[PDB]
This record gives sequence, structure tokens and C-alpha cells, in this order.
Amino acid sequence: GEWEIIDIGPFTQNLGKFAVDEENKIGQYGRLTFNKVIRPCMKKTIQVVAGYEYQLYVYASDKLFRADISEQVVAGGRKLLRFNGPVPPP
Amino acid sequence: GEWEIIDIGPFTQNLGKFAVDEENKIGQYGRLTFNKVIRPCMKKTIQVVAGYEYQLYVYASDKLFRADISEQVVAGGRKLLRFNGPVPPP
Repeated sequence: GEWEIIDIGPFTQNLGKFAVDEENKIGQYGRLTFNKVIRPCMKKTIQVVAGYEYQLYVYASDKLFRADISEQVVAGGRKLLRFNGPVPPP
Repeated sequence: GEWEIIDIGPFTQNLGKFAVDEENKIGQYGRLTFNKVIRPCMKKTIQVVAGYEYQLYVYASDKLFRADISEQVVAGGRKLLRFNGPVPPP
């Protein structure tokens, strides 16, 4: 639950474009036209996941082997979670 | 690059089954028959990735909204990386 303000501009301005698009795909606020993302833009840490590489000694056909197995963690894509409004300026 | 021994048994024994199967699917050690995973079974941390939830103030159709956007991180599946041998007992 750690928080962090990120400065506006390119990245956040494309988060707003993203947010408006995916909202229009449900559409039941009508058809919205993206304008701008204003301060403050907040970033909450909701998880920390570790990727692992297992190293095993394995008997197969009663021969011994060294196998390495990854359990990689993937940064997936952006998904719009909530979209409510209108709201007062912060 | 942090290391950790994990005790053998169910989980590691299924990592060895996994490792032998996915090896047979390239097959060019022939056809191997899984027997057992022995100590020590090692676990290396190869990454730490955080999932995020962005909270934005967005003007759309000159109305202000509160949008929340997740950038979830996914624990993907196991992939056999390397498989060499035979080797001496450790």
C-alpha cells in the first residue's frame, strides 16, 4: 500500500487516453472526448512478485542431470478498473 | 541473485517430472524416465516486479473523472531453461 506521485505529461497523458478509450468500449457514460490528465496523478503499489529460477539434481533413466526451471513473472498489460464522475477539482 | 534451499518432496518432485517431460519434447537426450529429485534443490531470485494501480484525474468532454488503471504483474508458467548431464552426485 505504498504511494508515489508521478509527474504529469507523456506517460500520464497516455494513461488518460487509455482510460477514456476503454471506457467508451462499455460506453455507458456516452461518448467521451479525452482532454487532459491533471495533477495529482497517483501510483499505488498493489503487489510485489518475484521471479525464480530453480536448479535441480534429477535422476532420469537412472542418470543424474542438472535442470534449470524458470518461474518468470510477467508485467502484463493495462486494464481500466474503475471510471466514475464527475468530480470536483483536487 | 538471492539463494534459498527448498526441501525436497511433492513440489520439487513435480519440478523434476516437469523438467523431464519438457526435455523429451525436444527429445535429443533420447527418451528419459523420471526417477527422483535429490538434495540440494536450489531456488534463485532472478527478478522482483511490482504491480501498480494508477489513480488519475481525467478531463473528458470537459468533465472531470476519477479513473483507476491497473498494471498487474502475472506469475506466468514454468519453462525448462537448461538440461545437461550426466553429472556427479553433489
